[PDB]
Amino acid sequence: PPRYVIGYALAPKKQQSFIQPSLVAQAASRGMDLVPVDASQPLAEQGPFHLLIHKLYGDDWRAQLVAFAARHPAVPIVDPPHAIDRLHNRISMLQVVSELDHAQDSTFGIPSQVVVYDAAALADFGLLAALRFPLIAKPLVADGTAKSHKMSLVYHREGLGKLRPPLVLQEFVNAGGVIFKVYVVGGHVTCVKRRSVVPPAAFINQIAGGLRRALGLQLFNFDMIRDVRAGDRYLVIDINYFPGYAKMPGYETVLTDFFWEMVHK
Amino acid sequence: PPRYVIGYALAPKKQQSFIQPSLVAQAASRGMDLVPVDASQPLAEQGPFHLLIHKLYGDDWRAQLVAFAARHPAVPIVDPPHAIDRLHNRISMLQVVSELDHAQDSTFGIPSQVVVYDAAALADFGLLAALRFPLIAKPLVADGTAKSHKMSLVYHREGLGKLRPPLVLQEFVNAGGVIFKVYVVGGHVTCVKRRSVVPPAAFINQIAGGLRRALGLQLFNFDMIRDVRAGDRYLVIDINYFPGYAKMPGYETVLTDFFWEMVHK
Ligand SMILES: [Cl-]
Ligand SMILES: [Cl-]
Repeated sequence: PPRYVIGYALAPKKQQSFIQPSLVAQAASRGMDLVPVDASQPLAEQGPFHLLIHKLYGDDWRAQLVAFAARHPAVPIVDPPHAIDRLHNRISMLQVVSELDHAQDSTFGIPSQVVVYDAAALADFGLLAALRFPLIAKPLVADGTAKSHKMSLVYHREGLGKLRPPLVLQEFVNAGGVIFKVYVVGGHVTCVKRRSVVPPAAFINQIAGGLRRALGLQLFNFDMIRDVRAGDRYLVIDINYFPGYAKMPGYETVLTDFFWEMVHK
Repeated sequence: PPRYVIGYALAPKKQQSFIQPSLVAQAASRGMDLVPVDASQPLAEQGPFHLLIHKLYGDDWRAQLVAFAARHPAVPIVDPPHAIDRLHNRISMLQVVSELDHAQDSTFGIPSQVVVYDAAALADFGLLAALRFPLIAKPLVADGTAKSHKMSLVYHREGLGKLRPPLVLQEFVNAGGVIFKVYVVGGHVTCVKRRSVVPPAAFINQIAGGLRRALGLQLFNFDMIRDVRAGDRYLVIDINYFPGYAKMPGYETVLTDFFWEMVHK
């Protein structure tokens, strides 16, 4: 029978966490060879691939991925670098979340955001003094490789001024102090609690489904909070591409099942 | 001597305004043939081009532009669809403006912004009631083809609620009521007043230069206001790709000189 190459272009820290012996074995056992993409050697040179999965951020990388995609159209890229660019600026990410609102008993919003570009505005922008604390403060442009590119919590206006713009802030007072981190692989969903009353599974699936159509992304997760004013309403606060699946257990089986689905696309 | 094809892929309304007999003649007179890209026929089929200029918005168009760019690397695209995607969401546009702050007597900022994604937030988001009027209210995602995608002015909170989210708001009280619309072609700058004390020409050029490096765009304009609190400080409030050059007079000469510069790149 035939064998399926899965190319993988990942940062070393991500290789260590994601490409684990248990993944490599299960995949190999089902006829799927996870093959590392030489970073020191153009993609178009590198061996034939039945699927390309990557999490690299460059105009350089982007360029090779586009060559390849026109060179090899039938070969799925997970995910296509167009789709991934939408999540890089923390305002654009929520724009794509806003696209599907058709999805019952529960409701989903995006929280309103404030973007502060310069230290001059952080001090002087009047609107900031009408903000409730705490605040989720994220830097505006993200990736997964640059350290500073994960969310943080601000209680005093003093603490806010000690931050490095550009940044995006949202209010965190309506959240009740709880965050659910939903993980998505194609049409599969996995969900986890976290402290800093669990949404109906059919609601999470509706949203996960929505985000997937809208995002055009196979591999992402999303954070939602309950709006505790109503007891039934939920907000999507973050969307990160290709998160730490290696955290949820049995990820190997989910990801191998997904790879199989992808190489019979 | 040799002749230079300039392909042009533009919406009909833009063709009418931009591709004028005076442009076609001057360009032809200098050996440069402006040739319309058949919208009903893939780019890769269409005749050889020494330069491609376009202002079309599609995943469809984007796809053909990328084929071409890998197919024909030495052929300049004005502008490359990566560079153009940065300006499409009105928060991402200011992120790219924030990149160069090295550019004396005068200073340039980005104004802080508020993004409201859902009607639910427009009504309920507390921070909005701490906003000064008037407001510049733009819809979040823009282009140049969809009508609703140009800025507007809000005086009452009533008027704000009658708007269609998603949208981005900035404060307009520090502006003194004046807007300068700077037009840029490669390394050339042209500037115009507008009512709704003129920045030093060396300041506008510094910014225009900065925006151009940062934006990676040959064809854009930017709106700046004076921050009237100081009498010397200026804010970049909008950046639109491939604006209405056909408005500034002698645009034909600027654009033909630029085309010549581009086909000797
Ligand atoms: Cl992982
Ligand atoms: Cl025009």
